[PDB]
Amino acid sequence: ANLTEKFLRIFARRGKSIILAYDHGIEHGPADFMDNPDSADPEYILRLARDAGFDGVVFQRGIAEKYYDGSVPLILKLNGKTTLYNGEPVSVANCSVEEAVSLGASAVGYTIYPGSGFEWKMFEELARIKRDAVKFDLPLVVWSYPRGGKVVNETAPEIVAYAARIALELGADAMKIKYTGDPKTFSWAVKVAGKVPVLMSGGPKTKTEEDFLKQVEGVLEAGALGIAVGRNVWQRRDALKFARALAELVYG
Amino acid sequence: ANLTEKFLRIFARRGKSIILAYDHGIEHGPADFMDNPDSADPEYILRLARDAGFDGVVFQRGIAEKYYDGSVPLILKLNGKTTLYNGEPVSVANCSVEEAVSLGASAVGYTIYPGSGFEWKMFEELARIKRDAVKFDLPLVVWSYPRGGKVVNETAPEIVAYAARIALELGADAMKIKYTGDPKTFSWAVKVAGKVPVLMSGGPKTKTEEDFLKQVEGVLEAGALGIAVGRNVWQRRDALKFARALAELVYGGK
Amino acid sequence: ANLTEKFLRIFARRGKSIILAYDHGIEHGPADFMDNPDSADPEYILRLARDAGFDGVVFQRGIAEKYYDGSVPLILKLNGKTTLYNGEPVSVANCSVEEAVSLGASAVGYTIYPGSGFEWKMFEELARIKRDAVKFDLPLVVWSYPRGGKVVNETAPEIVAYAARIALELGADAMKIKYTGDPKTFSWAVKVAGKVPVLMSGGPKTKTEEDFLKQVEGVLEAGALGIAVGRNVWQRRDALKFARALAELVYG
Amino acid sequence: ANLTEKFLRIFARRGKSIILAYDHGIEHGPADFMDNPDSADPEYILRLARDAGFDGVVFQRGIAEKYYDGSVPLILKLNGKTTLYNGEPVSVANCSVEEAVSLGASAVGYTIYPGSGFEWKMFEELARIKRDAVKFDLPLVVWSYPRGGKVVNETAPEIVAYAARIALELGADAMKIKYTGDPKTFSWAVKVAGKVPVLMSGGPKTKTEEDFLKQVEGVLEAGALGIAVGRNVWQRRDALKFARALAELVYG
Amino acid sequence: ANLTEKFLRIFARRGKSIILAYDHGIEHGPADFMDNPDSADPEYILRLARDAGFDGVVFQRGIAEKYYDGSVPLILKLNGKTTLYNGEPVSVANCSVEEAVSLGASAVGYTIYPGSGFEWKMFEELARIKRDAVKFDLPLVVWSYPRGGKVVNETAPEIVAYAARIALELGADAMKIKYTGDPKTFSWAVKVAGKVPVLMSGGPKTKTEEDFLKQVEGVLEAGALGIAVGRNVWQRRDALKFARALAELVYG
Repeated sequence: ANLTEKFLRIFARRGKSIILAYDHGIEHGPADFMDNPDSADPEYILRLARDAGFDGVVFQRGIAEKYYDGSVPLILKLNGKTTLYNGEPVSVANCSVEEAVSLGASAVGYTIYPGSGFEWKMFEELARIKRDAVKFDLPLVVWSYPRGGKVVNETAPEIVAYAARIALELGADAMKIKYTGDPKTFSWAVKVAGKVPVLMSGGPKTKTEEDFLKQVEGVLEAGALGIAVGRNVWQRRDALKFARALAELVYG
Repeated sequence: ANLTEKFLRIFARRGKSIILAYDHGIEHGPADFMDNPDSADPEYILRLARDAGFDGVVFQRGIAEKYYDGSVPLILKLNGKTTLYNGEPVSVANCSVEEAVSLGASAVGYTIYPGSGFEWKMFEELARIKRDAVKFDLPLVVWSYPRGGKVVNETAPEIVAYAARIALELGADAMKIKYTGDPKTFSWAVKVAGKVPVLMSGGPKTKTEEDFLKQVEGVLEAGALGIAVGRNVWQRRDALKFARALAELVYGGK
Repeated sequence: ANLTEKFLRIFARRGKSIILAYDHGIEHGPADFMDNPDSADPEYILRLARDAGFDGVVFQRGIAEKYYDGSVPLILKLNGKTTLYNGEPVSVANCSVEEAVSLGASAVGYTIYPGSGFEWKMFEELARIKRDAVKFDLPLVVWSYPRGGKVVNETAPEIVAYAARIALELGADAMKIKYTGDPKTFSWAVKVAGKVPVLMSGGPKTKTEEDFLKQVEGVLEAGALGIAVGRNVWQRRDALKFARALAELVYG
Repeated sequence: ANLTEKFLRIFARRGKSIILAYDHGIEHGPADFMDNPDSADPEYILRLARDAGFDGVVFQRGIAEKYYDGSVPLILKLNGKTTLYNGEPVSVANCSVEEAVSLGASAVGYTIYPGSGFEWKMFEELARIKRDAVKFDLPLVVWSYPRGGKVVNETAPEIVAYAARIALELGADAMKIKYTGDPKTFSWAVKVAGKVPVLMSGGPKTKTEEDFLKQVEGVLEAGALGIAVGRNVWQRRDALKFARALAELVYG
Repeated sequence: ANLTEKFLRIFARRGKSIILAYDHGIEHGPADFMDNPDSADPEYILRLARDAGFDGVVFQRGIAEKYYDGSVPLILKLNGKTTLYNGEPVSVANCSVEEAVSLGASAVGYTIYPGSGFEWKMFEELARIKRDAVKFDLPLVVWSYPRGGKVVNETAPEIVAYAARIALELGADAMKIKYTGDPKTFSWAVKVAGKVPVLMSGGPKTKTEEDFLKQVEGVLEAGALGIAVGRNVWQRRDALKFARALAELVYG
């Protein structure tokens, strides 16, 4: 019945949460995998998530189908788009909740781009996916990324706050949003999200491992549930060491 | 069978009606919530509606799902769009009548933008929602907001009158429209709406509490069923006192 | 089985037909109602149609649902658009044949705009509606109004003729088209309609009552089944009187 | 099972075929009916087809529904557009295979415009119609008319050849294409069509009847199954004479 | 259950694979068939595939339906577009997995154009097709061709790599991508494809047969499963002899 609660049981048993994000292959393509070549291998990602004690991984259906082994809770990211694309931002489902269920997913993921000239297309589709999520008792995790239209600065405190509120209004049981850069403004985003837990979208690799930790601590001060981190772990050679330190910070 | 009657029974037992609108989170975003921070909390809105003696609240499905507790009749607002959006005005359903039913809604809401380059998209979708509203015996409340195309002044008396008529034509069992600024032109809108009750869309916060009371006054003079108010209540620090003021005005009782 | 015959039996028992059109509330808005304020009231329209001895009324579903009382045969106009709209002409269904049936309609109506950039959109939807009309045994009345694309003069004899032929080709059991201004060219439109009866679209209120009556005689001379009249009746203060004059002319 | 064979059995019992095309009322409008006024009457067209010994007629659903009497095999042309239209060429179905079946059709017809900015819309819809044609055991006749995009000269030999091949690729059981003007290049179009029989699209009424009869002779020797002729028969005052001379030539 | 394995069993019994591609009739049209006229005949293609000992053929549904005889495993290419088309690249299904099954296909094929302004349209459709492929136990082969948007050089190593990764992400069980021109960059594409086998898209006729075989060599060094070759076999007057050479090289 309560899907936020189901999400928390599964992805935040310790009261905070670290998700290893891995939809990069479609969203950005494989170029970033070159810094740490093993990252192109989804098997490595599963081992990495498990060895670091993380709460979950995010796979596109193709990766889930060919590689998922049940060893770490899965969020199946249902839509995806490429950076090669030049239109108004849009990302459509390449899979379904029902198929995610049969692949052993514990939750489903969907990106919206509020403000886009295609914002309606994603809301329309989200309606079906939200309905399916409830039907299959799978928490819906919304990546809420305002982009297009009037959006100029994506990390502006008013834009991140709008992102968080939109996700709540649309039925998200958990959400993933960009960091504002400082914990005071980010906590307003966290507040307007209400009962719905907020994960920080990790983003591009930071100059040092130190800068990222400082961000993560900011996020926690603000009251977020934790982080959904991709590049900033698996793009690094010392992925597991750095992952473990992310664990110590977030969990203890 | 008669859904306007069902709406009136539920949302206007006293013969007039106040609805506490709260779809703002999606439509405008959370910035407005800063003036009175508790307004960001839907639990506060439910208490506020109940404590003021209001007839209902309007929630988007997400808020309804996570917060609705059955303590005040609910209109589930089915579609929503953002102000970040720049195209021809369009607002698509993010939920369904069937789901609204299971969330305890007593009515459903839907916005149309007559005149928009996308007007057909909303009419197309309203056809399905209207059919579902009848099927689930849930009154359909239409927010009728002419915008785009030839519309320049939204509160023009001819535009508000068109808005009211369009809602009636398309099957609204109750409607919500912008005020013209004066009761004589607004009553023409109310007249062309015929059997379908008209609620005034509250709008942006007025310089003073009494500016808004004067508007409501005129709205009642015109023969409207009442008001769907959002900001002008919950953006104020003294939301209950002022809500209670509106309640004295609208339910009168002389 | 034969829907044109069903239409004639219901809407033309006297061998000719007058329909009181009342979809104007959506199409043009309520400004026209100001000349004769009672016309804003659909109850007045029903009384007017009945007292004049007319054959039917045309309502949008909202008006049918709230006001229709079975006292005059109903054509439920399925689609509608506004004059506030600025794009390529398009009008989509806001209701269905199945619902019209349950509201006591005796026929359904649908506008197409041949030549529009959106002509395909209406043809696509007409396919579904025509199929439904046959299924529910409800005659389909097609308002055939070439507009957009290459159309410059809507009352041009070649354009009205095309309009009439398109309606026949697409499955209309009865049609409504604009008058050419003279009975010679209008009778070519009537001729290309073949077995499908043609009603004249009444149009904007004429300078004098006699101007209109003379158009109606032209229409009848050309072999049309009659008129679908709106404003030219209900926009006048003497609606019933003038309606009764129209009845004497058309029914004989 | 084999629909090309069923087509040949019904529309080419003599081993060649003449189809009397009559979708012109929607495609071009009724202006061409003026040269020979009876041609506006579908009843005349059925008599004409039968009296000339032709194999079939092509009707839009409206004309089929109101006029078809089972006296000559029918190809129900499913889609139609107008010349008033100005956008990228598109023609959508205004009817269905299932309804065609119930109207006594022996085959169904569908136009595609390869190259059009809307080419995808027609291929999408063709998929459904092809599936339906197989399901109802009704041969699919594809009018293949490259238009829009890069197409400048429609009767260019490479364009007509492309048109033929596309029809074969998409599932046509018989096809209708424009003549190149000479039997050498037209027989390459016929060759790339493979097992799928090719009918020449008749086109605008030729200056002189011999001008048409020659096209016919070149089409036949190029190895086409025959002709789908409209205006070049029914626009003529000597309609039945020419049709009977067209027959003697096609059937040998 | 495992569709990649089913694909390998059927199309790569020898551990490597040669597919004879023949969707060109729609994609490019019949002009290329002129160099070796027998190539226009699908019967010749089947004979050619079989006599060369190849693993399969790719047909569009129309060709499969009229010509497929079960003599060589079939991949039914579900979507197709023309070169006459000028818009943002898009190719929609003209057929279905269910129909492919009944035509004796052993796999289904679908093209995506990542980067296109219409990329979402194909991802949307791929979702349905992928689901159908799993349901009917037919391996999905994805032609992954970045085009439109930001794509300028299609054979750029980063673009081909992205192509490969997207195919994996979306659920491809085997994929077909363009060669980079050198085996070092092509093997990065092969690596990011992970468990999903990669076939080289053959492409346009090479200046010399030698140039083609050295590209094939490259492809094999890079660790690809083999080649999907069309024009480079069947456009050659000595098709069979050269095909029998391609065999020798690929299978050892």
